[PDB]
Amino acid sequence: VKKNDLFVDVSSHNGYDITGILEQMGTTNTIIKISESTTYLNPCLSAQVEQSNPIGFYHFARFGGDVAEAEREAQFFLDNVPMQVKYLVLDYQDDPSGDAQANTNACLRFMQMIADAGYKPIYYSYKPFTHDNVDYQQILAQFPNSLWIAGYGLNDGTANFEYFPSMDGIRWWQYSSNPFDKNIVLLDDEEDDKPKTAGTWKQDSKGWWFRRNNGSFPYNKWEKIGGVWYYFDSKGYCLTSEWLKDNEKWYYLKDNGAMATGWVLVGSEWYYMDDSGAMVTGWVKYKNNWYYMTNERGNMVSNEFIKSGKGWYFMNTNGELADNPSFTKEPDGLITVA
Repeated sequence: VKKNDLFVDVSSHNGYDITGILEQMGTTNTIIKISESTTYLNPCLSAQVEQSNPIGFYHFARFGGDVAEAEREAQFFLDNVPMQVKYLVLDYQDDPSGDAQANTNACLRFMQMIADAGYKPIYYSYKPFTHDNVDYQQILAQFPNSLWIAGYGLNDGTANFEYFPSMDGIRWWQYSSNPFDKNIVLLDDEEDDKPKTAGTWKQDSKGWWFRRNNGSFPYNKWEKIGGVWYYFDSKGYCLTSEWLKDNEKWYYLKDNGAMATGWVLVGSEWYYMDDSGAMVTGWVKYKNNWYYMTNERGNMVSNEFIKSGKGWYFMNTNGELADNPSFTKEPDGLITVA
């Protein structure tokens, strides 16, 4: 998954049919509960897996500050993972011991067992619980960017960045439980596959071209090189800092030639590209600010509305803000956080 992707988490609380909540959310990405303690299994696991695309599984911790109990819980969890996924989650939100270091050590032992078994461990909780009951900096020191943090705000079912939990190392954010658990991704998945560059980049007077191993070079085409998409013009030079229209969609090649995905700064304006590089039009939010972007006839426009107080103010061409808010009721557009 990538920045701003969505996923839902489920347990027996969601039943044997989750197709409705997946349709409502607009994704099949799930993290599904397997286990709790050393004896309880979510009986909906098989049904929930069949109906979705799991990106991970979770375990509801009951071990408190007991490291030996933590090892047993982790093994029970591991023994019941039904399919390969990148992530296994430690859900630590109840029954803490009175000793925060013991709780931390137990969580680290659990997460280490996950890592040793060949998965990426994740620590899930909410902010005040973590602050009172563990030392999360010790968790991050052993497992970087491993947090999945819940913070729902007013819990109205949308992601409201004003209530974004402020913690280091957050990978995912559970932004609502209304009416089911909703999540948004803050960091792309780590890529542990070092891409290969099948040739050598050459710079001449005109620009950069790519000499493939066979001595040829890409021209009039997209080509992926060392994991990154580039577009090469008719003479074999990769485009840099340029808009490109391909099959009725708009792409932006960055100053280093790489195809932009996600938010990209073009001059002084912000545009948003999906994960396939294609520009997204209409309303898109970044953190607290709203943008209405269009590309009618290749006229690229990014209308910026800066939040201040309970209003959003249009920023004019001179960088000047309206005296009074343009709107106070937010548009129902695409919400991003990274």
